[PDB]
Amino acid sequence: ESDPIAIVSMACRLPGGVNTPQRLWELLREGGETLSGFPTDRGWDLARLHHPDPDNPGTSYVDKGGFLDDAAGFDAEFFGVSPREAAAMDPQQRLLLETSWELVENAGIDPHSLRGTATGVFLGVAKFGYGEDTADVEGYSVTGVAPAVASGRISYTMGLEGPSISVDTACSSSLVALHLAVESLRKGESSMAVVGGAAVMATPGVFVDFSRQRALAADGRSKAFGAGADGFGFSEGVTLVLLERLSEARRNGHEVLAVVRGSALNQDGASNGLSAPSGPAQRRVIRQALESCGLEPGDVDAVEAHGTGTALGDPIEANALLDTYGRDRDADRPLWLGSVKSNIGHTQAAAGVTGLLKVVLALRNGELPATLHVEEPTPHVDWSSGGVALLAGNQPWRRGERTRRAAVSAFGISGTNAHVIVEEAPERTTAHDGRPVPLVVSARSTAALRAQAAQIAELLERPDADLAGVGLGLATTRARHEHRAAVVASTREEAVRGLREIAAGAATADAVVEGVTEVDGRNVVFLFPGQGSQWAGMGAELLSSSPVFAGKIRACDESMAPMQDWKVSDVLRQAPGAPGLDRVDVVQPVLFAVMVSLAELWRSYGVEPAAVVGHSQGEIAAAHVAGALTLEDAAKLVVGRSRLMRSLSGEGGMAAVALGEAAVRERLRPWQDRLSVAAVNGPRSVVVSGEPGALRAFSEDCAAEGIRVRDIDVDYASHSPQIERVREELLETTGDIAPRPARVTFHSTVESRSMDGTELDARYWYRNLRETVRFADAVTRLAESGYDAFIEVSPHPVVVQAVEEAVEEADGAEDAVVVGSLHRDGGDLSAFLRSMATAHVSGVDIRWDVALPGAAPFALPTYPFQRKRYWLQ
Amino acid sequence: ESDPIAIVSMACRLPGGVNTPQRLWELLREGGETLSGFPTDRGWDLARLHHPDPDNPGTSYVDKGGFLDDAAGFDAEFFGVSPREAAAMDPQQRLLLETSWELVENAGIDPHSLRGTATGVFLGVAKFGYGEDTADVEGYSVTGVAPAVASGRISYTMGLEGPSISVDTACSSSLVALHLAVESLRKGESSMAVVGGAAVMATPGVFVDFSRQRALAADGRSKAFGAGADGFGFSEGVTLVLLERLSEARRNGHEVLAVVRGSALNQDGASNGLSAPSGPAQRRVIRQALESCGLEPGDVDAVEAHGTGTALGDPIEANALLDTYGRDRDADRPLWLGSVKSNIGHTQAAAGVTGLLKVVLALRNGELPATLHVEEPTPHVDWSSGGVALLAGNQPWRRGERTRRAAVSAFGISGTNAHVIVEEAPEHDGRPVPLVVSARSTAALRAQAAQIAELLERPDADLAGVGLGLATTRARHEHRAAVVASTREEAVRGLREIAAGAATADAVVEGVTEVDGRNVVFLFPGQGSQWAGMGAELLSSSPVFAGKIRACDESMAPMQDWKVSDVLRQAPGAPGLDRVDVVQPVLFAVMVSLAELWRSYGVEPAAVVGHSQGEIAAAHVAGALTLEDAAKLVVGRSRLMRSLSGEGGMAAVALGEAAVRERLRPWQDRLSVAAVNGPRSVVVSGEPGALRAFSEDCAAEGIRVRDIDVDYASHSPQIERVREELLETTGDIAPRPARVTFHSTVESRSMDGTELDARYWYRNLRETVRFADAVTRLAESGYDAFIEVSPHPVVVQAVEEAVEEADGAEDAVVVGSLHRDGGDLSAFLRSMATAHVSGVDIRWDVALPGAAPFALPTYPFQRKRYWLQ
Ligand SMILES: [Cl-]
Ligand SMILES: [Cl-]
Repeated sequence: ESDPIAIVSMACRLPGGVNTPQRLWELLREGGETLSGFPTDRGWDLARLHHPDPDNPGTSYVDKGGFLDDAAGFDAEFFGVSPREAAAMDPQQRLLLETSWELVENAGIDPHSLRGTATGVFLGVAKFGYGEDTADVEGYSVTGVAPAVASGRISYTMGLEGPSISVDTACSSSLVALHLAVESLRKGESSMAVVGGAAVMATPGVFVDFSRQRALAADGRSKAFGAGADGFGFSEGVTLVLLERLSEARRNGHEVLAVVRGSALNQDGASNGLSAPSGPAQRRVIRQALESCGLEPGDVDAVEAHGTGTALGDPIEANALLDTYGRDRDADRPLWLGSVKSNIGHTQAAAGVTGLLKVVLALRNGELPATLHVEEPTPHVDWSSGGVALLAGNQPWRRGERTRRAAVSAFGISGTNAHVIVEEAPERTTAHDGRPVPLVVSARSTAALRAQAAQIAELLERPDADLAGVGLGLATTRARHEHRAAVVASTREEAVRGLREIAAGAATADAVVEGVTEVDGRNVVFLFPGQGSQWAGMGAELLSSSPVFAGKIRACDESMAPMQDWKVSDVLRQAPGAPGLDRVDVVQPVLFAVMVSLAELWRSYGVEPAAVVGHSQGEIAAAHVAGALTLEDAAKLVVGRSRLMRSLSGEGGMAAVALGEAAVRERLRPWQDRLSVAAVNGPRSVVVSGEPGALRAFSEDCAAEGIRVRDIDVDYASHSPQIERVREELLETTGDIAPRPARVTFHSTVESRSMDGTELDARYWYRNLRETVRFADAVTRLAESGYDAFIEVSPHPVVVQAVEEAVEEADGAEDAVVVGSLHRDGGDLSAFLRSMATAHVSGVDIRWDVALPGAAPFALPTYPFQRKRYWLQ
Repeated sequence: ESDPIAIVSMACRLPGGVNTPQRLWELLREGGETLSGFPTDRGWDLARLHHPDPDNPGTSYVDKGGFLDDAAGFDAEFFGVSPREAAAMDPQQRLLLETSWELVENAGIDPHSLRGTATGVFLGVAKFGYGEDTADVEGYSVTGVAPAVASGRISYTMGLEGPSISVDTACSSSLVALHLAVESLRKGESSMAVVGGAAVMATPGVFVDFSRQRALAADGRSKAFGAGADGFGFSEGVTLVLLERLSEARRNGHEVLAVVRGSALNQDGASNGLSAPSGPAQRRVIRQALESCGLEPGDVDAVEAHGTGTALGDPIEANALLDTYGRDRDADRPLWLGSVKSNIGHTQAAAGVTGLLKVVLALRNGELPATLHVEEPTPHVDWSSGGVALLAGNQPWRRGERTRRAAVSAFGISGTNAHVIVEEAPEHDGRPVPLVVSARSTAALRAQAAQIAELLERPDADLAGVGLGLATTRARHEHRAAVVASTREEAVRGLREIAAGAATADAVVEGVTEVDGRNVVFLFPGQGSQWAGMGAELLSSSPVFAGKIRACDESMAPMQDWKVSDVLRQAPGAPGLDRVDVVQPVLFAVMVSLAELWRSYGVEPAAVVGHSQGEIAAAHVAGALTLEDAAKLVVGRSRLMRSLSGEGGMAAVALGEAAVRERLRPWQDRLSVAAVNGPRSVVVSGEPGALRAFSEDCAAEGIRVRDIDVDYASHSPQIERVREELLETTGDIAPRPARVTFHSTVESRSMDGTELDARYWYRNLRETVRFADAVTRLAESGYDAFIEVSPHPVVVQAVEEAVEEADGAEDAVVVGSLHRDGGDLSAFLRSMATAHVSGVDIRWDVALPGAAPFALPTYPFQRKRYWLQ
């Protein structure tokens, strides 16, 4: 067995529009062909290129061949490559960047997740003369055509760290690569491998050279094992497979298309010419392939041959099959023989791995396609004698009792031979609907995002299969790029409706969020506001749709039970008998629970705060979330404090003033029954606190002068001298709370610095209660020191504006996110998912798979490349 | 750790005439350089090519580089290449053909012994634009530049049958190549592997290219880890090593130069820029090397750096070292660091294996050579405190205490990296010496002789060593020559003589053969070849000979008084060669012993043939008769001819048979025609009166009849008179199926051993020896080499004559074995030489017991210019 290697993904660019393994299966299955005239768009002097006489120098006797449809197109911004470098790059490299991205995308892996891993690269490639003719301080022009860079550049671009090797063994290049990668894998030197070949003809060089030799079919058809075998027909290809040991695919959960069971390489040495095949040599590689995995010939159902259609090489190839595979035999199980080159020509370095594509595609589509141009088999072989049988039609090849196996052989003109044995993979709607599902798309440009939304738009309306799978597939399975957009939708018509809006550049729409970011992650600050953000709705829908949130609400009710007789879930529910949100000593606990429970919900989706900050009593919640306070000590505090506030009802009062701290401070000098400056929240937002009669007189006092003062709905003057008289009951009710080390940076709005959780004494909480809360300064200092994403953890965003203000004016922060979490006519799961989208799109990562337990990833289309023509004269 | 891969051999073409590993060592020892002007034989437009401002399109600001001496020169006939295919071959491919040839020869292997073997070939190569505008029904101009054909062509021409892979990883291609080879060896997919790389710049392209980026050292000196590091300095090289697993190299007796302990490959990944080096990546590749072979950093003594002499790459490289090998280190045994490129430049695809060559030569010579251009080490590194110490001067590095280990690192511009750990290897005559030389042309034989004569003057020399190595270590080609010498002075005389292009001393023989193998006939003549002293020096010498002689002496012991041993040494009062009853048994015993000598040396007859009594040694040699039975016969019929003396005579007539018969009718007392030996060679036998008359009628028509020194008349009618006792005396013989074909000259047909009855032996004695038309018949059924196994050659020209009048051989060879005053082993060797030199193969090692093979020079290629214009 030993640890057998899986084919985990595939990708191609082949002649005729075949830019997808699916499109190649459709070609094989309709039994079609992709020959076409020489390309009109590569600069070739087509008038002078053609001449019927082989011996005529400098010309080709064939004007048919297999060519890629737009070999010059390339998305260069996508690959961080400039217009000039692109121009200088061989198409072989450009198509490999595209193909290898497709290939990983195809295997259901976010490409970015291979960054830094021992992923390796093994390629067949050679120069065709793209460099040559027309004469770079960056040396784009040596690096753009070097075969060694074709490997390298895939690694550099994708961040891979395994071996990257380019191999030239001619028309076996890609099977040799496969063989090297298995070993690399077999021995742990590579964890996955990208394996293949590229061949894109820059010049008609190969046509002219081989016309000299009379080596080309006149038709341009590669008639494998047919009576007309005429010569080669050359084609272009860029084909790739992704390999991983079977054990490792399972453990990561990657779908396995097939299994490389074994393979062999050899050389046929002293043949009848450097040029010519060797039948003994072929018999030998075949036999050594079978033995290297423990198989006997009988175990193999089909061979996808080298089959070039060369008058001399087909008989040699077939007889060698007849001498190995054909020896034993049920006269009712012959070895099925065909070749891709009949469909799509000879793709040179991409030849052998293209052999694989067909094989793996036959495996998974349960049948063997026909080979073409075989109305009559070549007369130089005994066919109906011995057991090798051309695939004149397509045959069933279905999962049954008998294991399915088939082999690929490839044999270059330098004489190095490969033969790989492929085996079917071992054998293989888990709940869904109702419920919100986030759809996030991204792309490296505006045009790409619009396209990316539109192809997902059209996927979802294919009623086939649906909502959360596309959701999960989008989240765990595509890279997250700079341009992001997100739809929260619970119904597929809803979703396409909003992807369309995105595709259409028509921006807005309610549950549709768009954004742009250059960080792929940030330093997150959770901000816990004071009272003011409460609504009678608050946590209801959440309690019934979210186990994590009801989790904490339930824990809080548990911690608070000895301190009161009403319970938060009951107030959140508005049950008959619910205390109502009028009395501070109900509000402040309820809010603590809510704020603290949301913080929890955020952490569910992997958002961990690097710091917290809190406004007034909000610091208690902040403090519990950094973990400086157990839930019981937090509750003790929040309840002790507010029960007192409720005793002080009528004794004092508070107001917001549309003015700066200093102006307010000159204004308050005639008083002391009202040295407020309770709170400073921004330049035009300052709270003032003290005896009613000095407040009324001071506030009225600037209705003259037209300075805005709004009164805050509160029955007491906190952060003022009118607080001094509850100090003892407080330090009493609440001493020997036991504060601990903070897991998270706690920046205090009272002390105006980071505070070890150990300093969060009962005396500190008194100070909180007693002193001006320095809210704008806190936020400002945090933005000065690098923090990037400011998230208000409340029922309604009361401090967002204040945050946008403090960030705005602070050195270097025109790249920062401020977000709330719930609003008044919009608390509930999808509202919250909307906040997270809003945070996501400006750079904060969320683990969306939490919103989708049970869901299974839908296979998605690949990146929407935004191509431009690159090509030199 | 257990059975890693031995490097058993080394080969190179580097700049400055550096065409031999030891010349490479000469260079590292003297701390020399190979910088030179741009070559004037490659068709570059030198006048326009060079210009000091980097910005200027089309040009280089550098005018110096490392280049080969004869990049265009190739011996195409040697490799079976047509002068057309050759002009069209990338120099990279031609040099790879030559250096791979040398590599195997450097190993002490006959490169023909690898034909049909699983030897694999793993090379770094890339296209430099050889054909790209000169401007061919054979495909020579396509196959001639294909990177894949540079490996494939090695396998095609040497009959090698393992994987042959071309690999382009840029600057690390060779080390990648190495890694892949080691894997294929470790898993038994190849038995041996040729590994290395090739780089030959056909066009100034790289120079124009890396000028435009100011990447080139102004100077062109690759100042690795130097203060004044300036950029690359490019060079050409072709460099190979021969790998194989320790255990195989021990089985075949291949000398192990060093050991590839451990090895790893990785990638920069997403670093600072596609062609930029990554420190983190260098750290990880080092640590994977160490961890995959069970070593720890402190177990390594030296590092052969990628050391390109770039201002930006060296500190990165050195800090990686300083971060893995130095970190912990003893103050006292720090890591020695140097780079071959200080010496010879960046040789590109070949850079890695060339570093590797450096490392091994350093292993063989017990020292680490100095790195150059380090008067002041770069200050961007911190040599100050700890582990890394630049090889400012040569350092001793000898076998002994700790195992010696060094690493070679290599880092391509494509970001693929390589770190490989190399460890040290584990723990006369007075007599004649045969020296065989061979080559593919006569010019080349003269050169090979020439170069071996030079070898043999070096005080030291060792005749038998050079002999042992010429014989067991080199292909045997078409043109062949041989000297049989007992001293150095005389060997040199002989070779010099072959190299002079004319003339023979007896000790020297030349030949041209198109076979490397013959179908041998052993011929066993009769009375005539006897000479006093015959066996002697050979008894005292050659025990194979003495043993059979002794074996004959037992056999004959119940049958006579005298020892055959005694007759050769001429013992006081020993029988003497004047009477048949001695002469016959002695010749039986000598011929039979000589036949065991030839077989000693691996010459096994495919048929034997006999003249009259020589059919008895024939029949024993073939296995039809035991030694006892054959002795009964030889003694049996010798004894009846002493009792027939003076009764008859015998005489050669120089006339054809038919006409001899036409003259024999009036005397049927000579049903002579005793023997027919050729067209003017017939033997007559009978009553002495009758013979006198016939002779006197002969003389008198001017027909020459001489008389034979014999007193009896075998094959005559007089013999009917003794048939009696012959059968009584000679029955009880048990013929026995023979291993080897017995072509009878009595009956003229291959015979079947078991027909060799007493009654057949009587016919032998009575009927006429049809010797000519026996040999002609053998010659026509495709037998090819005729060895007269006798002590003087008595049928050789009769056999020559018979062979020329037979369709088939323009080309047979006929040699004898000894001569009258050339008995002795060195006479016998020059006899085998003569036969060898025409295609009979000989196990010559047999002549040099206990010798030790001596390193030789490689094939002296006869090169012509090939270049496209
Ligand atoms: Cl066979
Ligand atoms: Cl590290």
